[PDB]
This record gives sequence, structure tokens and C-alpha cells, in this order.
Amino acid sequence: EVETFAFQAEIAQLMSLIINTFYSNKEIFLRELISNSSDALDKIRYESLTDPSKLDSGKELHINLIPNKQDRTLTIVDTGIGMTKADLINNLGTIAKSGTKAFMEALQAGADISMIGQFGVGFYSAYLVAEKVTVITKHNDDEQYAWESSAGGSFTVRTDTGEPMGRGTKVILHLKEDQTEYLEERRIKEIVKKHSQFIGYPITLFVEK
Ligand SMILES: Cc1c(CO)cnn1-c1ccc(F)cc1
Repeated sequence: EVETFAFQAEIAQLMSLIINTFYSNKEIFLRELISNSSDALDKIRYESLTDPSKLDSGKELHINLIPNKQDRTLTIVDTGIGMTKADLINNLGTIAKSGTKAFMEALQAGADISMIGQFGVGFYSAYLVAEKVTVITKHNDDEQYAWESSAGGSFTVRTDTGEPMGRGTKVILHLKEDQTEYLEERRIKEIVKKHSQFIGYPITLFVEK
């Protein structure tokens, strides 16, 4: 059972602007996603200080980067606090309405796409390199859910029947045909060392066959 939703008009406007605008510094998507994972790990660590039982779904706090050349996917896994169904559908989009408005006024004022994180909508930088994005997430107070969007004004949400995750978020980037450079180990190492060197959680870079 798959539910289809329409993005808010401002979010769809931001996505199409990210997909259509000519901009070569595409590597900044990895900094935003890792930064998002770092915030989710911070939130579950703080909540667990006043409630140790919130770590019963997993004690490890880490981030994993997993490239797959066969499927042409780049996956960012974190064991953070995760997102509920309400987050995926209306909560995160309501917050992002003001950040999108402010971000686009700055763009016409002289700003560039690389400061998208300062407006809280850095997740959508994934569509600099992805034709489709899948998000598997599991929050302590909800079930596991699968979010997916190929832009175009709509996204879907369903109950995930895959491998149970325990707790956290998994972002699967289905890369455009000409962006396969972000599957190479030496390229991912280079971006992480340049933009995410001081993240306070272990970042493990998987390798392939
Ligand atoms: C938005 C996002 C992603 C996707 O980049 C992964 N974890 N999170 C996240 C989830 C919950 C948070 F409180 C903060 C960040």
C-alpha cells in the first residue's frame, strides 16, 4: 500500500531549481547529508541522557557511507533518532517552507547553492547528483517507513518490509548517469576530508569488490 503526496509548491520550486540550474560544485551534497546525520545522532544522544531506555534500539552512534557500482547507488546510513511518519509527510515540509523562501531570496541577492545548509533545507541538495532518492527511517515512537521521490512534484511513503533497521535513517541516492564519480573510494575520501573532517561521530567508508 503506497501513498502518493504532492510537495508544497515552494519545495517543488526549490527542487526544480536545484535540478535545472547550472552549477558544477555538486560535491557539497555529501556535506549536507552527513551534517543531517550528525544532528540526528546529537538529538538521540541528548534524549538518552534523561532516558537511557531510548538506546535499547541500538547503542552504537555512527555514520556509514556505502557505494554500490552494480546498483549505481550511494547510501548514507546513520543510527540517529530517525523520523516518524508525521515528519515525512507534514512536519519537515512545514519547517522547510520558511527556509526555502529565505534561501531563494538570497539566491537572487547574490548567494550561491553551497550555503543551502544555513537555511535548513540541505537535504534537497541530494538532487544535484541523484535522479531518485529513497529514505528508509525508523523512529522509536513509530514503525519503519520508506520515503521516495524522483522530484517532479510528488513523493511516496509506505511501510517498509525490508530488513529491520532498529533506529536511524538510511538515505539511498540513485545517481545520475554522469555522476558515478561519487562511487569511487578516493573521491569520497577527498570530499569527506575536505567538508566533514570534524564530525564528532565515526564515519566508516565501505569499499566494494
Ligand atoms: C533529515 C535527516 C536525514 C536525511 O539527510 C537523516 N537524518 N535526518 C535527521 C533526522 C532527525 C533529526 F532530528 C535530524 C536529522
